[PDB]
Amino acid sequence: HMIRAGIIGATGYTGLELVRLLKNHPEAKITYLSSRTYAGKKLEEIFPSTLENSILSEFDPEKVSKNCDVLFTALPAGASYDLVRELKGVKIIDLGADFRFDDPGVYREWYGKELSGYENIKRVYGLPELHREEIKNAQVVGNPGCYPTSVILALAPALKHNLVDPETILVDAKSGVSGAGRKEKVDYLFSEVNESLRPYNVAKHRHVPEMEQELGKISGKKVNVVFTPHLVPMTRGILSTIYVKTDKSLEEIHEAYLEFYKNEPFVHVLPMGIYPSTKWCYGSNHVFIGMQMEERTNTLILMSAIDNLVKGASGQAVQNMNIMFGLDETKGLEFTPIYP
Amino acid sequence: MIRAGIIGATGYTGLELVRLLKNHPEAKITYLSSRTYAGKKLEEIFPSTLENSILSEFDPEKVSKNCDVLFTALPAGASYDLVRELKGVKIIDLGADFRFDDPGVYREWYGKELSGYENIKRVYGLPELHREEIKNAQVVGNPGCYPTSVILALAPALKHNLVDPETILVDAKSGVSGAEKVDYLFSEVNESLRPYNVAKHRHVPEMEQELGKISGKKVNVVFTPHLVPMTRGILSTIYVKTDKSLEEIHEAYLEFYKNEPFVHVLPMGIYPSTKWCYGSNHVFIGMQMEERTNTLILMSAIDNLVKGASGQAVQNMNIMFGLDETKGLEFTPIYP
Amino acid sequence: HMIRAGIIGATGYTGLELVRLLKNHPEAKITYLSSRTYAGKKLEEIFPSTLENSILSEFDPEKVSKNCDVLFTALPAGASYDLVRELKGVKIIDLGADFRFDDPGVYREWYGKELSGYENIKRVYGLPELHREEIKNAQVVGNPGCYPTSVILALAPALKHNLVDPETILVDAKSGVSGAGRKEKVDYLFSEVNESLRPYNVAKHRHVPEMEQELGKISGKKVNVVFTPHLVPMTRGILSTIYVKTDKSLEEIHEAYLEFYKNEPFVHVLPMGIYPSTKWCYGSNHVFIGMQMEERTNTLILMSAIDNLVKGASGQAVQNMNIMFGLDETKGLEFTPIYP
Amino acid sequence: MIRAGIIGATGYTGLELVRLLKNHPEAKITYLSSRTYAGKKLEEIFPSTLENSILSEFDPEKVSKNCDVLFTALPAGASYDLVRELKGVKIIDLGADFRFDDPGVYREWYGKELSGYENIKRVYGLPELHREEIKNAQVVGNPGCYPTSVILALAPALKHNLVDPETILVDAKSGVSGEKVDYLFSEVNESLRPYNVAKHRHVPEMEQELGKISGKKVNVVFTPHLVPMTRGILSTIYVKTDKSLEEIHEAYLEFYKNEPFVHVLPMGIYPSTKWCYGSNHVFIGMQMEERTNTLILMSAIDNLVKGASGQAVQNMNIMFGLDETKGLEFTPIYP
Repeated sequence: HMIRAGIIGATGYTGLELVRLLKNHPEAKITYLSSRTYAGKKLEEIFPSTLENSILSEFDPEKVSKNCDVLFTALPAGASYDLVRELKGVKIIDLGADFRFDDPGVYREWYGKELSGYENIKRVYGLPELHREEIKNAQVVGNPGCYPTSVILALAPALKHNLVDPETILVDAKSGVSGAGRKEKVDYLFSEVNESLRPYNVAKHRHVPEMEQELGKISGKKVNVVFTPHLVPMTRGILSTIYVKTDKSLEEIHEAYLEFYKNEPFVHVLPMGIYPSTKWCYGSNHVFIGMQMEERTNTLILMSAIDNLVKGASGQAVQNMNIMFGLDETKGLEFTPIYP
Repeated sequence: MIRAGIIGATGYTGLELVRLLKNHPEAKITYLSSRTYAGKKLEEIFPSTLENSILSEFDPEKVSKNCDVLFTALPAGASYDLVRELKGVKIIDLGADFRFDDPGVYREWYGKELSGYENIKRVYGLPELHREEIKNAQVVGNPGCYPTSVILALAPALKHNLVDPETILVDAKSGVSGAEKVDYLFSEVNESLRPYNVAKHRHVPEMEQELGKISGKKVNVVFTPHLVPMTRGILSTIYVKTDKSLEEIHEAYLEFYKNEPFVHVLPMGIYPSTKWCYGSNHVFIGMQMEERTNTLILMSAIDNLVKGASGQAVQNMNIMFGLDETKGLEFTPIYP
Repeated sequence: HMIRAGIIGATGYTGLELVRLLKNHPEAKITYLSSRTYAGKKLEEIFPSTLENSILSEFDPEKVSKNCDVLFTALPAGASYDLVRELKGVKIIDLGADFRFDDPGVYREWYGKELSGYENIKRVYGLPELHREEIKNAQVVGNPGCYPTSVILALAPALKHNLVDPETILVDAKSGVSGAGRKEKVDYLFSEVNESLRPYNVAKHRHVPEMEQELGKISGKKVNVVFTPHLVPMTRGILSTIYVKTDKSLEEIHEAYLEFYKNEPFVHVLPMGIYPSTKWCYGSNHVFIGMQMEERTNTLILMSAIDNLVKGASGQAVQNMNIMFGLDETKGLEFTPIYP
Repeated sequence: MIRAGIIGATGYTGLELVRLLKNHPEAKITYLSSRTYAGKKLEEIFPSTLENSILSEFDPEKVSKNCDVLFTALPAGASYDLVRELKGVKIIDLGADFRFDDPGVYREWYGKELSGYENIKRVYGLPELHREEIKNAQVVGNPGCYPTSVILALAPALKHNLVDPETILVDAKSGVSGEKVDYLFSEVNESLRPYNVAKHRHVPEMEQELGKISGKKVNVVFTPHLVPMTRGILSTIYVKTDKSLEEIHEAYLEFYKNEPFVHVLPMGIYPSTKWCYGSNHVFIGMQMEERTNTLILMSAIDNLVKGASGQAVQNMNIMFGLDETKGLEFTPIYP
C-alpha cells in the first residue's frame, strides 16, 4: 500500500521539491495538491518542469482527510497551525515554524501568533539524526529550518560529548537565494542579487531561538548563538561556518564525529583539512562536514554544507515521512548529488 | 543486472553516467577507468558522486571480463582504437567515432581514417528516431548535444513535409559544460555571452546527416553556437520557411511525440526555459510564426549533460538490453 | 556653461547610470532629480552605491523649467509625451519610445497611446552614428531602444552600401536581465532567472517596428525583421546575431565595415574570424562587431555587442546631450570597459 | 604628466591599472610588459582594453629611461629583485615583497629571505592609516585585498579602545578574482567553499597593522571563502566590546568623516559587495549581539580596485603630491 500524500502550497519551491521527491518515491503517491493562487490549473501549466498533470485543488479539509494519510504544509507562518485543527486521521509534516518549538511562548515572541491548545498536540522537531525515536510515534512534525539543520548537524557530536565550550557559539552562515524563503520584493530581483553578497538580519533572525533550543537540549546548558546570515548569488546551498572554543585536539574531535555519524547515511564527515563545497550536495539529502583548528586561540572551525531545499526542507520532510510510516529512512532519498 | 563499465569516469559525462547508473534498478557499475586519476576512489576526486570504487587504468581484458556494456568518453578516435581490442561487450560511445554513416565525413571533420568501418555494426543513438535499429546494434554512436536538440526540434516538420528543408538556420545557446583552458575559467566566462565556431562546427554535418534522412531531401544547416554563463542546458532557436499554419504544425508535433516519454511539446504561446530540463532526460519544444515572412521558429531545450549526453547513453543501453526505455530515467527535472 | 541636467525617474537603472555618467562628466551637472516611488528620500538612501545625497523631488514643471537646460526622462509609455507639452526652454532626451517614431500611427499601434500634435514636435531618433547631423539642432530626442542600437549599428554599412539583400533580416538577440529594469514581477526574481536561458516575446516585440523604420530609411527599401530575443542569466550586455543573404564576399564586407567605422570612437570592427564577447563592453559606451559567412547558402552572419544600460541607454543619452549642446561627443564617455 | 610603467600588464590587476591610468588626467602609460604575451598588442589579448600598444619584454634600462613610477604585478620575490637594480623610480608593488616591517615574517610565510631589506625606504600602502609616511616613501608595498577590508573595518574601534583587541575573528568572502582545474567556471559556478582555513598569508599582514592601531597585541582568526561571483570582498568581523553600538557608530562616523573612499552606513544597514563595483569606495556596517556583547563589523570592497589597483593609484597620487582622489572620482557601476 502506497502512502497517500497531500501537499498544501504546492507551487512554492519547497512544494515543487516535494512533488519531485514524492513522484520518485517507490512507496508513496501524491493524492492531493492545493494552491490558492493557481487553484484550477494543472501544476505543469504553472511549472512545466514538474511534469505533473494533477489539477491544483482549492483547500478543503474533508477532502484532505478522505484522500490523505500524511499532509505536507508549506504556508505562511501560522496558517498550518489553523488548518491542521480541522483534519481527521492525517499525519502532519509542516515545513514552516508552527510546530518547531517546544515552548509555544518562544514561537509567539518570534512569530507573533499564539498557539492556543499546543499542550494537546503531540509534536516533535523533525531532525531525524537527533529525534528519530520520537518522530516514529509523532502525529505532527515541525520540519526544521534550513540554517538550524546545517548548524545542529555541525555541532551535535561536539555538544553531546562535551568536547567544546558551548556557552557562546559563533555562526557565520552563507545561503543561496532560495534559502531566504518566499520573497518576491525588489531586493530579490536577479539584477539586485546577481554578482553581490550581503549580510542580512544580523543577530536577530527567527532561526536563532530554534538553533538554541536544539543545541541547549544536546548540551544540557544554555547556548547563546551569535548568528550572521549572508545572501550568496547562487540559487541553492548553505555553508555554515561555526566557531567555538575547545580544549580538545582536532584528532579526538574528528574521531568523535566519525563515531557519531558512522551509521547515518546522510551525513558525511570529511577527512581533516578537507572543506566542503555547497554544490557537493546539489539536489540531494546529503550533508558534508569538515573541520579545522586554529591552534593559537584553541578555536574549532566546523563547516557544514547542505542543499537548503532538500536536506534543509523537502528532503528532510520526506525523511520524516519515512520514519513516521516505518519505512527504510532512505526510501525515495537514495540518489546522489548532481554535479557539476 | 547489466554489468556496465565507464571509460573516462572523471569527465562530466562520466560523473552523470555514474549518478544515473547507481540509481538504475536493472544495472550496476562493474568497471570505471580514468587516465588522470587512476588508483584513487572516484569520490576522492569528486565527493558529490559518493562512489567508493577505485578508478582503474584501462585494461581491455578486465573490461571484456567484467562488463556487458561499456560507455566510452575519450578524445576523438580513441574509442575507435580501443573497441578493436574488445570482444562481446556492447559499446555506447559518447564521442563522434561511430556517429557518421559515411566515415569519409568523419575523416573530413575529425581528421582520422576509420579503417574497416563498414564491418562495424554501428548506429546513431537517437532513440526517438532509430530505436528499432539500436535494439540490434553492437556499437552505438551517441549523438552530440546540439544535434540532439536540433533533430528533435525539427523531426516532425521534416517527416511530414511541413517546412522547406532546403535552408535551415540554427542559432544555439549552451551552458559552459557543453562547449579547461584559460578561456573556460570562471572569471573569463562569468557575466558574458559570446558566439564561437560560427558556421564551422563539427556537429553541422552530423545534423545534416540525420535531418536529410528524415526529410528525404537535402538539408543545409547554417549553425551559430553561443557560450552562455551558466553551467548547463541548451536552447536551439531554429528558423525555417513554411507554407503551413502554426496550428497545423503544432498538431503535427503533438501527434509525433504523443507516445514519446522524454519529449514534451509545449502549449502554443509558451517558450522553453533551459532550466526546465535540469538534471533530467526530458526535452521541451515550443514554436512561433513570423507571419509576414512565413518563418517558423522552433525552440528546443535540453540538459546538455543528460539528454544531450549521458541520459541518452543510458536510454540507448535500455534499448540494447530489452529494458523499458525509461528505466533509470523516470525522474523529473530539478527546479529552481 | 556647465550644462544643467535634470533626471525624471532617477531611481530606475537607467536613471542610476545617468547619475554615474553625469557626476563624472566635466561639462555637465545634476540640478534636478525626481522619483514617483521614492520622492522625499535621498538617492543614496535607496541606492547607497550612487553616493548621491540629493533629495529626490516630486516632479514639478516649474522647477524643471527653472533649474535645467536639459531633461532626461525615464517614465512609463506615454508619460514623457504628456509632460513635454507643459515645458518650455528645456531640451529633452527621452529614454522611452514617445519620440522614437517618424510615424505616430506606428507608435500608437504598438504602444497604444495616441500622440496628438506630433507633427508640430521637431524630434529626432538619437542614434549618433546615423543622425548626429540632425541631433545637433533637435529640441527633443527619442533615445533609441537597446536592441535597435545593437542591430542598426551592426547593419548600417551593409545597408548603406547595398552589400546585402535587406528584404528579410533575421535577428536572434540575447540580453542580460537589466533590460527588464527594476520591476518586481516574479519572472525577474533571482531564483527564476538564474542558471536558465529563455526566448521571450518571439516575433512580437515593440522594438521590431523601430528597427524596421531605421533600417528601411538607410536601405531605401522595405525591411521585414524576424526578431527573437532571449533573456540570459547575466546582469548586463546585449549580443545581437543577425542573418542576411548577400552576393558579396566576406572580405569585401569586412573592408566596407572597417572603412565605415574608421573614425567612430565607440564602434569597433573586430578582426576577421573574431567574435564579440558582451562583457568586452561592460560599463562603457563601446560597441564590438564581428562577422562570418556561411558559404553554401550565401548567409552573412553579423554579431554586435553593447552594454544595454550604457550605449543601449544612458550613455547614448549623454552622447546625444553632448551633440545637442555642441560638446566633444566623447565627453564624459572616454572610459574603457571594465574587465573582468 | 606622470610616466607610469606596468610590469605584468596581462593580469587582472594590470588590466585595471591600464583602465585607471588611461583615465587619469595627470598620468600616462609609457611602459607595458608581460612575461606571457610580450610581442603582442594588449588588445589582441584583451580586446576590451582598447589598447593597441605592444607588450614589452621587461628591460630595466628602458624602464629607468621612460618612467617616474613603476607598478609591479609579478610572482612573489620577483621585485624586490629588479627594484634594487633600478634608481630614480618610485615603486608600487602589488605583491607582498614590501608590505612587511619584519622581513623574517615574510620569509617564513613567503619562503624567501629578503637580504638588504633594512635600508630600503618601504612603507605599507594603506593611505587611510599611512599617507604621511607614504608621502615620502620611494617604495610602497601595496596591501593585499583581504587586509585592506579588515583593517578599514577595525581602525576606529582599535584606535579608540572600543573593543577587546585580544581576540578578533574574521570570516571573509571573496569573488573568484580575489588558474587550475578548480578555478574553472563549471567547478566554481553555483558553489561556495572555504579555503586555506586558519592558514593564510594575509593573517600576519593584518596582525601587523591592527596591533599598531590598538597599541596592544591582536590575535586574528581568519577564514576565507570563495563566492561564485567575479569580484567583491565582504569581511564579517566579530570582536567582544563593553561599549554601546551607538557609541561605536559615532566613533566610526568621526574617524572616517574626511576620508573620501570610506563610507559608514546608517545603523541597521549592511553593505552589499556590488555597491563598490569597479570603484575605490568602501562600505562599513555593524551590529551588536547584546546578550554576548559581540560587535559584528562588516566591510565591503572591490578586490580589484580598492583591494588592488585603485589603492595603488591612490598611493601614486600621494607619492606625487596629487589630490588623493585624482583618477579615482568615479562612482560604482550599478547594477
